[PDB]
Amino acid sequence: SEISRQEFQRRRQALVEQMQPGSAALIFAAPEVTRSADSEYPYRQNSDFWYFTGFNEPEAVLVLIKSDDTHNHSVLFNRVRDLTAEIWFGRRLGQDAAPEKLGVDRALAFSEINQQLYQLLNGLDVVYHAQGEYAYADVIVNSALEKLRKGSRQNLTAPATMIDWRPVVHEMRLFKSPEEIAVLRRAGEITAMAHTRAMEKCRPGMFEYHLEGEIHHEFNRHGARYPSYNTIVGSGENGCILHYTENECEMRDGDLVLIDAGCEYKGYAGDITRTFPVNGKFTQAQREIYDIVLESLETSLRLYRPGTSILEVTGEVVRIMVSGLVKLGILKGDVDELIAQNAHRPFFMHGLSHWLGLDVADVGVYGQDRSRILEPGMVLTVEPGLYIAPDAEVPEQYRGIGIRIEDDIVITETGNENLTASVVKKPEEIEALMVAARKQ
Amino acid sequence: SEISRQEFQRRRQALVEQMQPGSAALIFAAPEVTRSADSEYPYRQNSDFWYFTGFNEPEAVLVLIKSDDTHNHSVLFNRVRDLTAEIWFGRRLGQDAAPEKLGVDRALAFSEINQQLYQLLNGLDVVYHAQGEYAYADVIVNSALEKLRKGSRQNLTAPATMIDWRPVVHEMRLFKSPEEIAVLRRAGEITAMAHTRAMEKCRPGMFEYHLEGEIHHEFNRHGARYPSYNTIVGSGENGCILHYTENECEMRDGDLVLIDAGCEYKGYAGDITRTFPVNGKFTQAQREIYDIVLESLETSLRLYRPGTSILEVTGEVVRIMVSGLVKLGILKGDVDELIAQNAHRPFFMHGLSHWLGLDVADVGVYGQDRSRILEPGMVLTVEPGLYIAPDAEVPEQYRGIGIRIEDDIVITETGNENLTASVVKKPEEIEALMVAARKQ
Amino acid sequence: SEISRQEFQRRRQALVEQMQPGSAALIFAAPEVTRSADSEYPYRQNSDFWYFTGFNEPEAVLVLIKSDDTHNHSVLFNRVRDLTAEIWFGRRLGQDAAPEKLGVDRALAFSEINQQLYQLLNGLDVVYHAQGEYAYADVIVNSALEKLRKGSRQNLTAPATMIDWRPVVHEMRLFKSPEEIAVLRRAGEITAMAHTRAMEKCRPGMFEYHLEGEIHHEFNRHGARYPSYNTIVGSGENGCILHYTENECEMRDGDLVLIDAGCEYKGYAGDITRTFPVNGKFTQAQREIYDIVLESLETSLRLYRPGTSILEVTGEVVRIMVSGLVKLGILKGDVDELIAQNAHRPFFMHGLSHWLGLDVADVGVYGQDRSRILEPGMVLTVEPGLYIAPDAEVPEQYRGIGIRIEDDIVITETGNENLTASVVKKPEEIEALMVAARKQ
Amino acid sequence: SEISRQEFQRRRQALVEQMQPGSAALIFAAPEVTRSADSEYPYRQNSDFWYFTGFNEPEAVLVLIKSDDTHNHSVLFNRVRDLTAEIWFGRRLGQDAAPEKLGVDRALAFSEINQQLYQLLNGLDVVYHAQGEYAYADVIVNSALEKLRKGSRQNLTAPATMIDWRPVVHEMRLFKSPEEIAVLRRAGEITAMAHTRAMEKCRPGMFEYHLEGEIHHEFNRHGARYPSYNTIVGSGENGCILHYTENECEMRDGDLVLIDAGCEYKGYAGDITRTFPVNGKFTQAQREIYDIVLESLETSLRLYRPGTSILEVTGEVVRIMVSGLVKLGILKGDVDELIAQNAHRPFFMHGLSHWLGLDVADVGVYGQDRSRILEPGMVLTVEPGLYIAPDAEVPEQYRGIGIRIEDDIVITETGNENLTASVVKKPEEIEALMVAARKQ
Ligand SMILES: [Cl-]
Ligand SMILES: [Cl-]
Ligand SMILES: [Cl-]
Ligand SMILES: [Cl-]
Ligand SMILES: [Mn+2]
Ligand SMILES: [Mn+2]
Ligand SMILES: [Mn+2]
Ligand SMILES: [Mn+2]
Ligand SMILES: [Mn+2]
Ligand SMILES: [Mn+2]
Ligand SMILES: [Mn+2]
Ligand SMILES: [Mn+2]
Repeated sequence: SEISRQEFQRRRQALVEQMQPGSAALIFAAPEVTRSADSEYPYRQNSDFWYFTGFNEPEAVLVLIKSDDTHNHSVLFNRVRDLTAEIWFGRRLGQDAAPEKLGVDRALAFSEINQQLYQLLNGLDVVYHAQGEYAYADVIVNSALEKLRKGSRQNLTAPATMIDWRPVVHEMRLFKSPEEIAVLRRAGEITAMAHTRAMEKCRPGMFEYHLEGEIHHEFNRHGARYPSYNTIVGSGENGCILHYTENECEMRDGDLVLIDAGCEYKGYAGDITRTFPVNGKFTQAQREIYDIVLESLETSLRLYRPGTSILEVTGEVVRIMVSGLVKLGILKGDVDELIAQNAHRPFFMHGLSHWLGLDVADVGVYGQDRSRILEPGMVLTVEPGLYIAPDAEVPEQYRGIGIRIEDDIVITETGNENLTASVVKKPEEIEALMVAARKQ
Repeated sequence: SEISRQEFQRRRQALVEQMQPGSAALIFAAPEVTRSADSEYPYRQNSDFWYFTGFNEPEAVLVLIKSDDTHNHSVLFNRVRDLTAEIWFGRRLGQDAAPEKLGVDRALAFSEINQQLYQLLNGLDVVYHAQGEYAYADVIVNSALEKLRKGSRQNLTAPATMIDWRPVVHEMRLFKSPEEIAVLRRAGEITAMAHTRAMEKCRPGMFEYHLEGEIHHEFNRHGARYPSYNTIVGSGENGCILHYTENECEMRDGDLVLIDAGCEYKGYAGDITRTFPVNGKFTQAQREIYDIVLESLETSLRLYRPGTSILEVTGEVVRIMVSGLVKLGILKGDVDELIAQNAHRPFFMHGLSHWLGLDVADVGVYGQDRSRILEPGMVLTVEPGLYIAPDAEVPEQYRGIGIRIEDDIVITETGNENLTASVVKKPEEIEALMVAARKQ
Repeated sequence: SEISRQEFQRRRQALVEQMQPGSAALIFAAPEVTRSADSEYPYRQNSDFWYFTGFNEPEAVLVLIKSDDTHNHSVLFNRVRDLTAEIWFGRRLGQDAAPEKLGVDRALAFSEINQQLYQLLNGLDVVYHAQGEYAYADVIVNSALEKLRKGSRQNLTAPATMIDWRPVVHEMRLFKSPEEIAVLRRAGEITAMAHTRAMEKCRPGMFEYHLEGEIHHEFNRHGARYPSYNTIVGSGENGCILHYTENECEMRDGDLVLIDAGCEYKGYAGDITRTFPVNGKFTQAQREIYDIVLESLETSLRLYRPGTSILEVTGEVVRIMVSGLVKLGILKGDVDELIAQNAHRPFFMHGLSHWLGLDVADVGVYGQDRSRILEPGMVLTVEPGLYIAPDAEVPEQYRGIGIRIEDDIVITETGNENLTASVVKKPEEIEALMVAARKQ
Repeated sequence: SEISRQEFQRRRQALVEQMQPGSAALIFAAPEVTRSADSEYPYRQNSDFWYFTGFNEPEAVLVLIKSDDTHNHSVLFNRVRDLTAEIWFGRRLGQDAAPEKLGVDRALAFSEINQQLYQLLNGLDVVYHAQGEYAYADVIVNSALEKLRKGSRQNLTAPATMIDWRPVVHEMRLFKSPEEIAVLRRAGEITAMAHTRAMEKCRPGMFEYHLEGEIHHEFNRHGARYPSYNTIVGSGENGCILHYTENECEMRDGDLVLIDAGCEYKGYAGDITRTFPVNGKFTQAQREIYDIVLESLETSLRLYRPGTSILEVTGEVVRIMVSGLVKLGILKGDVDELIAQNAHRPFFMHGLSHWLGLDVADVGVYGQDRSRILEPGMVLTVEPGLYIAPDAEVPEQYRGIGIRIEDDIVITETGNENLTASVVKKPEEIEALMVAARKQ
């Protein structure tokens, strides 16, 4: 599953539909990024630029011109064909091939952007520009507008109105097409296979980074070359650090390991967390905490649907957590009073859910306290956790346990679809999986 | 093998030895780098900062103060301990533990750098600063000097002399310690194992990126989490693109595949290229080009020693290449005249060798045309190649063949040591390896 | 005559009337400007900021908030009262006194602008900001918007729309109130007195700068402390340089002197040019050129009225000039053909008229080729000139003559009012004035 | 008196003498400065650039190249001749005429600076650059060094050492040549004539700015077109504000007026303060304060000589002030104890002396607490004052009196020469001068 040229075109048209007549929208590619000295990190296109193009080159700018309510057209600035640069560094789309390949009306050399952009903006009323997104983009836009402002003797005029297109575009991204959902479904499947693999490979004495290796290899084999975020493999006390990415420790017999890892497939993020015993068997204490987190996730999966909210479902999770922690003696007091005091917060200190898409922590308005009413097409994670610090004032057997369990879902007309349920999470199923692997 | 605290300390002392009395050297950590939106790329420390610290955090600055010819001391600015930031994002060394851990005299919070740096520079004659390396560093240094310049009424004075320490430090890095050579030897071994694996796994129908996956997994399993540069897997015509990193094509029965890949192990780069038949058997045409590149490499490995140069060895390679290309009818004319015309350049268009170390294309002065006389302790690659474009005006059977073969060596008292000879390169040995793998 | 608090308030209200509901307009003061080292030039307030405040301090920002269509209010950020800074550098208005003094609703310390501005913009739909006017202003505005964009978890939201208020405000400035016209009338009178003085003082052997001295002294004595632009005193060949401000030469018996000088009175510019003989008597050649320029000015003054344009009146001037130059043998050919060839341009190379107000070359849209139809309330200069270079291919007696004659006018319902006719320009009147002065 | 080409050349050579072999010094002109919109302030050349050139254009850079200990040469970058730009804006020196006019070896177009500067710096060991003086200069220098650093394949090398030339040049400026002293002597005479004029013109009912007008006119008539700093005319309570420049008040019968004003003559500053009765007669209270300030100045003028210091002479002044204030009941207690408590500071809160030269507050190292030992050739002001605030807790008759009296001196072998004693300061002489003027 992928996103095709015609869909990128529909998206451009949908933006144009929302634009004022006599306007242009400017969407800039990501800069290349230094890793060390003359070596660069593998290129990652800006998500918004990608959303409108599927074009994976730097030094590119998409310009959507809405001349009036019936007439509009698109211009791409992109790197020129150049035999020598291409022999050295890779093929470039160039100007001749871009209109057919991408479905844009015209293509111009990026080297000419300062000579040409002001001409495209001249006489327009509105420019849509994500001011502050990139310095290099701001320089180009500001220079063009300055030429126009100062060019009255050449009969030039600048658009006086600049609108940030990010709110409009991010609202677009928040609601996935069926094609996007298909891509995300595949990202979920790939990511789940990687997590299953990690559980089947994990043995005491392996390093945390070994599981990262297994996961990344599995992503790659299905054509997801890169993770969507830096893989977290937190064993023992490291599981209590939320974005632990050092992954440097030897995994101990008797500890849990928390793996938060997700692929990037055709630009879209998977995002799964599973926590499991390094030795394949939960201790009683580990199981007692695990059961609370799992009940939290299972209840959330039953509840998530159009018409509820992240805030509302979070309330149910908080009650499950406080109730369970009281039962174990980690919290003490009346459940309702403890809920009113947000007494869970030392142990569950992050959000239950974030949007998911071209970014793992995806764009889109949540509403105050994530109260926005859910609707079909929204894609989000569900990631309850409990983290009991090594020095927590709690019964000793619970100290140093960090557990999170995370699935990716899409809101549907009738509830939700779980994209990541193909990797097990019931503790008996985790144990069975690991027992079977450990016998081989 | 690794680099220890005491070696980082020796390096600091060696720099101090070269500094003027009444001076301070300022060495800044790399900034964190955005991948997309709120996600960052895995952190890569600045090589020079790493060279003097082995410290893998951002927002850190090493200050070496040489008060006079006998008295000197070190101050580290680094991120403070903070419970909440650490629960979220990972452990921090902090100020209390840094002096013992890193072997620095004093540690201060990075948040206080603007309040403290000018006080350390006050009254000194010279500041050593890599101006232009990082914007954030320049801002900090310029602000401190400005406070001093403008602070005469507070009895403050700025050092009037600013010296770029990069030439001195890069000359240090150019000559490896035995401990560095041991690390590089391990990087070579790890990298060679990965290349052997790629040859043993490669089958027609696999994608180029599948071999990247095998390689990266092998790096990881030996504790080299990241590659030292973006992996190149160029099959068929893609082999004729030097830094081809798309790795997106299905590998065809009958094509060669060129793999240029290297691990990063304790900060140090491996860097190997092997080219081999996708189907395990060189065609006659492929073998004829391969033999010339291999002879070029083998001769270079015999010749590299103290007292010669990259330029001198390159001359021998150019003769081998021109001679071989004349024999095959790719070039036509007198060998000596063709050499004088640099007639090889359409087919071998890059350098034979680069320095290797904390950066894959390592720091250090080459001399004009890479004429610098080689000495023991220098580490460099040897990477002849021939690239015959799909549309080259040559006998048709050679079109679309890209071959490079690359080893990493260290110059010794008696010649050189090859760090990467544990992955095969003789064509009969490549074929034997692949035949054996293909039977399993 | 001056501009009062109530008028500044009317202007603010007129801007608010044009703003969208749910918006704020930000108007920034001019920065102080270095002359040399620690000395600054005399402060000149930004014209737009002045237009809305009459407030002559730096580090000030006017914020007009239009909450909805009935409710609006104003906030001034300005420098705090500070005993020590004031003993040293001068009195400051401060926050307590500003609301009554300026007629703003609230005043806050400029030192708090970053802590407060984002709070004022939070939740608004539109921000009006002159992007690119001042770097320091852009930094403040961009920082506020960034805080809002990134502050969703604190329930903050940025206005997505930024509108340049300069076109609206400049259109306001283009049409003067009766009170503005009274101020400009006084500026014209002061400026005319200065020019009369220069003619009465001028003698061969005086330096060009001596006339500058007389002029500036006259401005000062009427309470116009500063000129509105750098005074031009171009004698002989220097008269052929349009913005000659060196004023360094000894004025020669037999040369003309061209003086272009204007006061700044309560923020408003006078702008007069007179050219006259250094020795009090035009030569025949000087008179012949002078007569053409004077006829050009006199005709323009008869013609300027509502319903014509600068372009239209310029056409009449071009015919007068070409006709006169043909008569003298400076141009050769058919007048209509010469007009069609713009043959006047080597000798009259600048515009006939510019707008006049808070800036000497005042703000406001001219239309293509200055074709905008004139309306009552517009204020403009009328400044024909002829400049015959020392090496021009013309009858020798005309070489090195530079003549311009410039008056300031206001368009009225019935034509125009000349604000600067109280300094003579008829050649016989110039000669009479100078003869009378030279006898004293 | 002026500074000639040969002296500018001697200065360049004196700098070169102090430079390391294999180095270049870069001295940049001041940028033009906006007053409002398209109008600029009158150009003021950077003092250091002026010191080495006497060249009054922007977009100019002096480059002094010291190839080795015997060979050196100079290159000027400056604006090209351009007929059209010159007709519009003024004559330019250009490249052809600059070598002879300025005594530099070569001149190049400023438009070519980026193409040429790196070529001049290539292979040098040291660059002398005033980092942070001007943004535009830093951009040019940083760009050149970056080209060199990155140009090893083009056999380019950057100087690794950057030295701020300001300390060396400012030490040069601190010691005046006889020719500089002659210019400063004339500046003192011009400035004194202006102050005499102000005293002779002052009448109750005139505005403070009227005296500014008289002063500026007098500067101009002697060929000092501009003041060296913004003129201060502080009458009554305004005299208690140190840099009062509003000069907006009507001068009252019975008040003092303090005038601090100085011309700029051939780049050099005069700097005189005189305080006198608006009505020509000191009141008893005014005289009592005046006498203390005058005794302070007269004693300072007797004492200033080689071998003492500003700090030492200040001690004598503090004793005079404390003694006098005790006598009048403004201070109460033991004189020595009051001195130890710095009890004078509420009334005399500024320094007695600053260096004087191309800047009014001239460059040069003062030493801690201005303790540097004075030597012949140093030029400084002597400016005791007493300022009794309107609300001071002192006998009522002294409230609102601000008095300063300031002369400019040059340290000589035998003491000092007073450059400004030609304007009176003894109270009986002030009264006589004013009485005589008031009778006319
Ligand atoms: Cl391009
Ligand atoms: Cl910190
Ligand atoms: Cl403030
Ligand atoms: Cl130029
Ligand atoms: Mn998540
Ligand atoms: Mn996650
Ligand atoms: Mn290599
Ligand atoms: Mn390589
Ligand atoms: Mn004008
Ligand atoms: Mn004018
Ligand atoms: Mn002074
Ligand atoms: Mn003074």
